[PDB]
Amino acid sequence: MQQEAVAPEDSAVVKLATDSFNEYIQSHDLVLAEFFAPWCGHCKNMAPEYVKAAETLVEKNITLAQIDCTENQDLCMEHNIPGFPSLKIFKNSDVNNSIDYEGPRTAEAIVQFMIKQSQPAVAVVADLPAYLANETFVTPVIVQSGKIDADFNATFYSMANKHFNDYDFVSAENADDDFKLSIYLPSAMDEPVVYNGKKADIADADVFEKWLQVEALPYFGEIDGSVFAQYVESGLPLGYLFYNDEEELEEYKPLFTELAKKNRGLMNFVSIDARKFGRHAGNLNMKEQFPLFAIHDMTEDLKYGLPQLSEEAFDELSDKIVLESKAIESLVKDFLKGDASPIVKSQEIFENQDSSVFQLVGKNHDEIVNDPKKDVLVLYYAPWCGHCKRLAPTYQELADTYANATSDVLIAKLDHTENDVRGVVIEGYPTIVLYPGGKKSESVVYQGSRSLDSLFDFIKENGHFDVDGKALYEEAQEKAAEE
Ligand SMILES: [Ba+2]
Repeated sequence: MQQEAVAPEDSAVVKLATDSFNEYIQSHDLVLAEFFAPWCGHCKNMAPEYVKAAETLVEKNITLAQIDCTENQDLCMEHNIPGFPSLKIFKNSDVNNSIDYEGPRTAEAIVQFMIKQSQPAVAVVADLPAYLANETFVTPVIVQSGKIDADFNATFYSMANKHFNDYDFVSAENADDDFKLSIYLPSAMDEPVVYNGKKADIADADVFEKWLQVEALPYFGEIDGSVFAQYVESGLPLGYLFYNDEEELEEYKPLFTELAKKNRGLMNFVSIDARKFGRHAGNLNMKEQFPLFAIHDMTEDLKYGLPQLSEEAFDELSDKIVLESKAIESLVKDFLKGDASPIVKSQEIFENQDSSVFQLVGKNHDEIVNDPKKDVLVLYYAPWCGHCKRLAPTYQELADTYANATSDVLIAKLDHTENDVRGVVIEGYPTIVLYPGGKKSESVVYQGSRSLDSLFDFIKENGHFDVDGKALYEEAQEKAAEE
């Protein structure tokens, strides 16, 4: 048959239900539970890999279970299941400590993650250099060492537990040395980042958290879903190097590792695989032309990057693209100074056609919307949007009402899907803002039905020129009656 989400009932996988779950978790110390619905295609896509991991994992006295939520709603509510599939790890035979699996749903990724969960949250050692030399680490290593006080120790363990799948935690206690808290980063293992001893402070878990959010990031690692939130959680701008092959990345690693060490505290730098993630470039409003270097200020949502080819030039490009070191270096220091121009996404300005409705792009938006001789209505839209299309004939008859009788009003539309705009970012579409004047507040976002009269009255009531479009509409109608 075609592949189903439920595992074959004779496999290593264990079927768990409302009345059997608790007894099962609390007699088994490490359990991966899949909360699924049979109608779910991603649940079907992963079943073969789930079974293949469950097999590989019997060996280790670690269970993989399945709960079908369409039959176990009580259970799915109790575990707060948001969607399918949901993979939860129950540890220590306790149905109240679970964590989410968020990694690749492949057999190999699932067995690796589950074996890790059997390992202690803290490595308790005396010989620390042996420990650090023996393992090739892929994540930062958080080490407490020296004379460790009880209060800090509790915080440390609590963090080891909370951050179990983010960092490795080591306790190298030595009552003859001064306390240290250190981070070892994978590229610079012979050179820890040591906390700056407000020691009473660092046993506060918030102080501890904030320190980690910034300091416990590779200087120049690879970004992806598993780790993106960590870069966002630092609170700091993100530099992206898009690369299209590992040999090409290897050319940029030394410069970006230096730039990263230099500006650690100020921004981050990540490598990002163009083959896997080229798409993301438009998200940074860059062209998909790699390698590329861009900076995203996430807090401000401004985007910056190094100039690229026009799409014409690029399509006649017989050469590898190179980013010059100096241009990269230049943009970084400019960005961090405040000198550096964000990139604004825009369609080509329209040659424009016989509509009274002005079609704006991100390029020409401000000039026109700002102009003090106005009252400017802008409809922000997407063509992916029924309601915006619904409105079209109303928006057109509103534009015609004014075009006929006055120049004191501009009625305009911008496709937000294809054009950045600043200061006016309501989530959905349609969104409508009225710009009355360059010595007038904008704070006139429209709420209401998009009815013609609501819109006429809006412009009338909140417009600098008090243009009474209703009256004016009534006029046209009588004059059309040859009157
Ligand atoms: Ba002791």
